[PDB]
Amino acid sequence: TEKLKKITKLLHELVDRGEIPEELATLATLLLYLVEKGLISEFDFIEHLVRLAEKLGVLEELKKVLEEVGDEFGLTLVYAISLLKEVEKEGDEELKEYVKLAIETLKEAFERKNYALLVSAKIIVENAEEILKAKKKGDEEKIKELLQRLKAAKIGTPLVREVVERYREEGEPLLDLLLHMAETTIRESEKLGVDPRLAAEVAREMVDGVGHETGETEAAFRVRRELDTVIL
Amino acid sequence: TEKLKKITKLLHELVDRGEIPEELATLATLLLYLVEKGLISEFDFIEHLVRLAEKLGVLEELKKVLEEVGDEFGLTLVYAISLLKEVEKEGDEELKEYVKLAIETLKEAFERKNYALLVSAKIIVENAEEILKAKKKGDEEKIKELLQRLKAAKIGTPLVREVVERYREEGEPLLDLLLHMAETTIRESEKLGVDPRLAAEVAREMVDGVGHETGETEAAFRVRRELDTVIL
Amino acid sequence: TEKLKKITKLLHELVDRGEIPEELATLATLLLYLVEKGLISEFDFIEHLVRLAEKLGVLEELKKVLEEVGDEFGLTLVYAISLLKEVEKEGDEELKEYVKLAIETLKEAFERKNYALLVSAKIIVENAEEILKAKKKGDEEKIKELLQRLKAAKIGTPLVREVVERYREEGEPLLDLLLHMAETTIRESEKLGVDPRLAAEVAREMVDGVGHETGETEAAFRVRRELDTVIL
Amino acid sequence: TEKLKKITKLLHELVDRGEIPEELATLATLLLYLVEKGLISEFDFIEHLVRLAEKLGVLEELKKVLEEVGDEFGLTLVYAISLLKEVEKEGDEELKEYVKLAIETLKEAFERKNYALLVSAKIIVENAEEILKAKKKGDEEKIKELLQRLKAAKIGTPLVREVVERYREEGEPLLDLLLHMAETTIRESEKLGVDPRLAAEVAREMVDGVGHETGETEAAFRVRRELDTVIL
Ligand SMILES: [Zn+2]
Ligand SMILES: [Zn+2]
Ligand SMILES: [Zn+2]
Ligand SMILES: [Zn+2]
Ligand SMILES: [Zn+2]
Ligand SMILES: [Zn+2]
Ligand SMILES: [Zn+2]
Ligand SMILES: [Zn+2]
Repeated sequence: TEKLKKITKLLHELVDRGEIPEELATLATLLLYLVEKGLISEFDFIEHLVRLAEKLGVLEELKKVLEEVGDEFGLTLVYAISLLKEVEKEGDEELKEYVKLAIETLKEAFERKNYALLVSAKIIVENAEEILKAKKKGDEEKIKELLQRLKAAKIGTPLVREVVERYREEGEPLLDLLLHMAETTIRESEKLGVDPRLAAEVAREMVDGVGHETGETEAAFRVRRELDTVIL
Repeated sequence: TEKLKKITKLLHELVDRGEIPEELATLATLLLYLVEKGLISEFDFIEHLVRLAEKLGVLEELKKVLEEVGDEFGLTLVYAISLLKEVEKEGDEELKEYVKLAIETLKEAFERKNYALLVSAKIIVENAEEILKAKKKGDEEKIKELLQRLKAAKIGTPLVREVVERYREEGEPLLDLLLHMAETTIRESEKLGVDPRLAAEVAREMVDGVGHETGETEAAFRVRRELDTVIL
Repeated sequence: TEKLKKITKLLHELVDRGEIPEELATLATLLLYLVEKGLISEFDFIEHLVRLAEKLGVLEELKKVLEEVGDEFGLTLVYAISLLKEVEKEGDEELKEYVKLAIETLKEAFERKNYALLVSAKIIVENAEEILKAKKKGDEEKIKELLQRLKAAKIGTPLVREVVERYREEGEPLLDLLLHMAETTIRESEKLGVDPRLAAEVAREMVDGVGHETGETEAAFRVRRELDTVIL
Repeated sequence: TEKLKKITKLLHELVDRGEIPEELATLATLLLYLVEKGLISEFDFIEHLVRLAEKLGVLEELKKVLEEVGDEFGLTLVYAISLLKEVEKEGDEELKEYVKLAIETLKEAFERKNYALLVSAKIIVENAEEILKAKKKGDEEKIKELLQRLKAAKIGTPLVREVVERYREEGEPLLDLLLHMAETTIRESEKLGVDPRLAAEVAREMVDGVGHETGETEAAFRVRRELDTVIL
């Protein structure tokens, strides 16, 4: 709960010298008590903080605080909420589904700080953000490529969740499950008309995330090398 | 943090039976959590309490609570804030500087409950209060005498801070440093045209404060006797 | 300080038999006392020596001395200073920034003889020197390629500094950090319009430097192989 | 020799960024070698530094360096040299003798860092400086008083030197020698027409200096009390 304590401290400091109003600091204090009292989760803390920041239009200061404390989960949640609000302003359904899946995966990661679902959600949100940028830019090829990447991410997310879950206790050989997950992702992605290229790089990023989360990167390195040979 | 807990308890009790409004009690609770969570200092607690009391015009009840709990640091801070507000209403610069120095010394004392800077700040604030009383009374001799006392206090405050700091770890003989500080205060005060009288009593009060803070009063007693011989 | 002692000895010998004047040898003696007295750093020694050599126009003899003693840090500093002077004569801003970054990295390396920042500074200075040669030659394609290499070096320099710092005490698996740094360098370099080619070779040289500095080249060898597969 | 090393370091730093010229730093280096080689004394070091500073008109920077390092002997020597130069410009013989005695006592103190002769020299130089200020001010009473103080200092200086020397090894009871020295100073001073007042305060300052140097201030405190009773 050190990140939450630092966030509360920095929000006080900010509210002490002008900047954000007092309501956000009071909410930070109450939620910091409730968490570590064992009555809510960090996801509810961050969600309430982001909702109040959006209500008061002070989200930039909250972003700066989350960068200063050095939190990736909360920052990704902030980006997800802002992107969802912007898409709701736009009103496009496929990005609605994409961001809802990203938020659900973010919540599941927040439950236990599982880095792989964090990687998946990060991929989804950054590709969606690039989609919105290209919407005003007007480069259709790039938006189609980003939709291909997002389809690959949607296909892979249950697969990476399952791979991590099985490796947790079942005891298989990570590299074998990593290779099977990557091949399944490629096959299912090409079953949707998407090249076996950019989906390959999506699977590569997710393999890197699995290696980081599982604490074993040599197997992730080997699967990365085989995928690099495959794209050739 | 027992004083803070008692202050919070008494503020509840007061807000329960009419008297002060609820906002002050809620702030007391939040700050009592933040302190003893290790995120702010007692100075911020008291400063916020006094600011809200001034905003709601209920400062007298806060004064009564601080007397009931038996706190001198908080009470001195309350007097300093009220005197600063009154002087700001008046608009006189020298008392502005005097009260700002008093508040800074009060903060430094609050950092570790250092009794000597508390004595210095108490001297400054009481002489300033007497100055404001004599302003409406109209006795110029007394106001000049109080300005002399305040100049002596300003000269002595860095000296007493340094004496306490050196005695803390360096290991000199308190009485020697006390005598040197008193003589330096007298010399610098008479360099500003002020008698070697009332400045002598200011140095005597500060020597008493140093003796109380350092836990050794026999050396303070001896320096008091030598200063009493000096004023003769 | 053996290199400094040898430099002082060789400068005496040179000044004994004509060649350089006496002022440089006297400065060498004084700075050799000050260093190893613990009052200045080797960077100040070399900087003063180079400044005097430039003032007296005897820089070639200092270069020969630095080659004879077998010092790479001092020689790179000499090249950096000469290149900065030549660019100041030319008056081009981007190479100004490039050489200033190179000099700052050289100072940081000199602080503890960190080989990786030495590699980065060497890359920057040699590409800048090639830029100046092509300026009078007049081959625009080569100058654009060298600017691409310098942009890659600028992007990578904080990354390599951070990788070395983290590996020093944090305890990660070098190869993983090396791969992440290389991929980040490639992505950021292609975000600036630069191919993923020559930037790949820049990252390869920096990976080799990291392997040399960290005392572990097998991981550097593996990352080199993966980057060689990537460029395919 | 830590003070000398710090002085040399700070002089380099100053000469590095403009300010003082290089000759002073080179002299500092050479003298810092000679001292701690065991070939000259700190008095020669400071005297050469002050002479060069006066020659180059950079004495203020040397004063700042000596304050930063925290040296009282060197600073007093600087004041003595500057005051001697100013008096030589004026051309008055009695202050010539006064400052020459002060400089000789300063050298004797520098020989072994004897604090009592430092106090005596400090008294002489500050009273002489006040004499020069009053010369342009034109207050004859003050100049006569300062001459009385200087006569008391001249009378007392051999006495304090002898008292310290005897207490060093002979083994008498300091307080007895302190009282005898003070009484002899008062008697000899009143034999020259000077009140038994300001000479009493001169003897009091010298007694304080003896107490500081000898490492025993309780006897100095007692003699101070008896002298305070005497002036009554
Ligand atoms: Zn606050
Ligand atoms: Zn299998
Ligand atoms: Zn109640
Ligand atoms: Zn003393
Ligand atoms: Zn020779
Ligand atoms: Zn990794
Ligand atoms: Zn230098
Ligand atoms: Zn006797």
